[PDB]
Amino acid sequence: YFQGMAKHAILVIDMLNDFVGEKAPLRCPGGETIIPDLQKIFEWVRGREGDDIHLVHIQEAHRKNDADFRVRPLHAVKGTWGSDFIPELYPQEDEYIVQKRRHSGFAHTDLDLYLKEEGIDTVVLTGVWTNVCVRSTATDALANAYKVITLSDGTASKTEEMHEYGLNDLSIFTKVMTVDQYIQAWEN
Amino acid sequence: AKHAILVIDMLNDFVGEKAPLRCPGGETIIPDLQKIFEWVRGREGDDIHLVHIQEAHRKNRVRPLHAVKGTWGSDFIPELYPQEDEYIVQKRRHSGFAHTDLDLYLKEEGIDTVVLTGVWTNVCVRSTATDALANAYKVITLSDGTASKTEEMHEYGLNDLSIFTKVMTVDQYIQAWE
Amino acid sequence: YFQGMAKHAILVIDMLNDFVGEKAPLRCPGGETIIPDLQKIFEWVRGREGDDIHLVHIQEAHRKPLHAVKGTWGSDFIPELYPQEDEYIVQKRRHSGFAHTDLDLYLKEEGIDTVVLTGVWTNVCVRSTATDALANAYKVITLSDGTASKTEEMHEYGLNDLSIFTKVMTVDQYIQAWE
Ligand SMILES: [N+]
Ligand SMILES: [N+]
Ligand SMILES: [N+]
Ligand code: NA
Ligand code: NA
Repeated sequence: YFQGMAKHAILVIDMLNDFVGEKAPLRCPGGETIIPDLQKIFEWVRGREGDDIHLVHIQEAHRKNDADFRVRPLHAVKGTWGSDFIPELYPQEDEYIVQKRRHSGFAHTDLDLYLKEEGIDTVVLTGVWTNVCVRSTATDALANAYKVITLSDGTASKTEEMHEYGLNDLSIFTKVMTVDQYIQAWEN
Repeated sequence: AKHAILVIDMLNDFVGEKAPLRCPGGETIIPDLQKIFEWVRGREGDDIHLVHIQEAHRKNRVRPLHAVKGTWGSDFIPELYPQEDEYIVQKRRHSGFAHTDLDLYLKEEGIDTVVLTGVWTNVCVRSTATDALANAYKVITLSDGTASKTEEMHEYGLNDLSIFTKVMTVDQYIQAWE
Repeated sequence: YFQGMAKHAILVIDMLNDFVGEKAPLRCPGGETIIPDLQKIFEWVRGREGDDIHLVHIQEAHRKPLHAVKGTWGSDFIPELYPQEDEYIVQKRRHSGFAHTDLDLYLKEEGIDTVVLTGVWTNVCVRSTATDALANAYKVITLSDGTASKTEEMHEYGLNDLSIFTKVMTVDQYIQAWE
């Protein structure tokens, strides 16, 4: 996990205008709570010498569909504000961005390809919701022969109950650790 | 309307008293699945297919946490054994879809809905369900057709599945085909 | 193929500024020759009542050996064949329109059973898309005068390979079959 020529990708899953924040139209209540921890990890990674760690930003970007009775769908639509990353956790110029239309960051995307190209062996999961899109991305990373780390305080769900049971499922096949621990692990 | 019922990991390694990697829930559902098998097998026409999915890892001081290809542990339990017309998929990862020909079979057969049974609810069943949806299938989860290591896992497992899946009992599903 | 329940997608492969035109930096000489036929097809489809046929536009969009980088002018579709508002656009980083993209899903969602191929190069990116479409159990039509390659000889042998696994037709023939 940490030694050797280990190369890691931190995936940030759906920290978007639609979902995150008190005023969010599609608000996931858990998300606001993880922002400072995420900011902290962003700063640390950006600070770091070299690139043994990559930040990858994943956004739900559903296709615009005019053939719908409601004024807006209950998901983030591509090209909109809601789809866009929150200013607090906005991507920086060199950072890869992935758009997805299904739960997993992998599904029908170029994430696996990015990961292969960059020689990445471990994915580390952050974002919302821990029990849905986060877990799905993890399952998929595992299925694609990546190692997986879930950051327990880097993830959140609609409810604290969901988050905890999500962590439980994640613990079965991923390594679960806090943000501080992950950082300390690299300090070695 | 055409359906595929996916039966996931009802295998020697996993189900039964003497299974080495016992999932206790699996024994509980066997009668329900048996019901489903007979009903489908006896049904008129091919509106519903039975697809059997078996974990089959590669061989070879490693913790034996998975069913291995060609071993007894990998094989289906007799109670729920496949009949010759029924498609079988071996998988090396959690999902029935991952690195498999499952999607192609569903496309081939013009199946538009998948119905989920087997074990574990929150793991391999969930993963298969997520992939089906990702591939634009409609998804049904059979609540008394699925099980997990613990009842709590199953229960929260259903909770997640209910988010993007239609959850119903076995009788309701059969009943709904009338 | 044109039978009643059929829904079709026409895939337009790589008709981009970098590739098409006398002065394109990565010119494929063939590409300029098919522009009028494709325009005829675009007009016809856009014209048609109903939703039996979709136009899907596919662009190479490599990330930052000369190739078309995403977000550049060169990567953009030529004006002659520019996408209209409701027409799906797929960006790719490898030869096939399928590979690491959301094309299959789009096709799945819309209930399309057949893909019809256009664009360049016949023997490279077009063929690969065609091969993947078949692999994903779509029927495939190739349009012989709706496709082109760097050289005529390449185009011809590409059509030959394509004839092995696809139904090859002219643009006019394809339009007629829907009438
Ligand atoms: N979508
Ligand atoms: N395996
Ligand atoms: N690329
Ligand atoms: Na999953
Ligand atoms: Na090919």
